[PDB]
Amino acid sequence: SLTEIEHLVQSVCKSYRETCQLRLEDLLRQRSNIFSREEVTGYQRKSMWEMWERCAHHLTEAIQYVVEFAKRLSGFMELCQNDQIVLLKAGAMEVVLVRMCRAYNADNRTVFFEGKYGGMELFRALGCSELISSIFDFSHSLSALHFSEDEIALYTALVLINAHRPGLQEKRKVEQLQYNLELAFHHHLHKTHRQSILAKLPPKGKLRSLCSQHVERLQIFQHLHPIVVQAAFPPLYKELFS
Ligand SMILES: O=C(O)c1ccc(OCc2c(-c3c(Cl)cccc3C(F)(F)F)noc2-c2cc[nH]c2)cc1F
Repeated sequence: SLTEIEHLVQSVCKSYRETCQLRLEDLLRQRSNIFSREEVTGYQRKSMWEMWERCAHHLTEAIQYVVEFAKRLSGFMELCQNDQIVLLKAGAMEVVLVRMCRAYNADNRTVFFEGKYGGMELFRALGCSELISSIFDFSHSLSALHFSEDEIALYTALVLINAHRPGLQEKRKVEQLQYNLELAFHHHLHKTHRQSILAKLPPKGKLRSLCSQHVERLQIFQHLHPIVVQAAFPPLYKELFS
């Protein structure tokens, strides 16, 4: 079923186009739009907890777009609800972190944040400099690959659809979706002469560890200073919030 695989590609890429938040062309064109030193100081002088509220709300929105991404993947809504939640709990923030590389400019080590590009020093008030450095470093590694939009879409589909996540109830059903996505990704890389990126993808455990550290810090902040969430997915919200 060759066209089936070429189908799944178009459908992962449609889901991705509909949920990617900002077009790559817009992110690239704005690269010259950089926060001034005056604007940087304004962010650095904000309360920890206001910077936390702003960042938490951008991240909640990013997670919701990833959930919509998964929901639009052919086969995902046919998984049982338990397995949908297991997969999204384990992988949605991993996908958010990967998606960040599109908004990262390796030339000056800046990220697109609230309308302009700024470096790590923008986030000083959060007092999380080690975690922020790890996020910038990771985006720097991914940015060297020059990910195309379909590569990010297919790669992040596989971040989510991982039959190894503990707690799955219909593991063979997740495996079938995983195998088809893997074939789609590998067929696409062969067609575009891009198989060389396979050896350059983040090693096993590196995205897991960064995401673990990230979510753990978000949980600490939410314990100290809870944000109000525009909750759209009750079964998933209930797994992350208490
Ligand atoms: O709309 C919803 O129903 C809905 C459900 C869950 C959700 O979870 C976000 C989330 C967060 C997070 C964020 Cl983004 C900001 C502040 C605090 C937290 C934390 F840590 F307290 F949970 N961290 O990890 C995840 C996650 C989700 C899937 N895997 C990981 C967000 C939603 F909008």
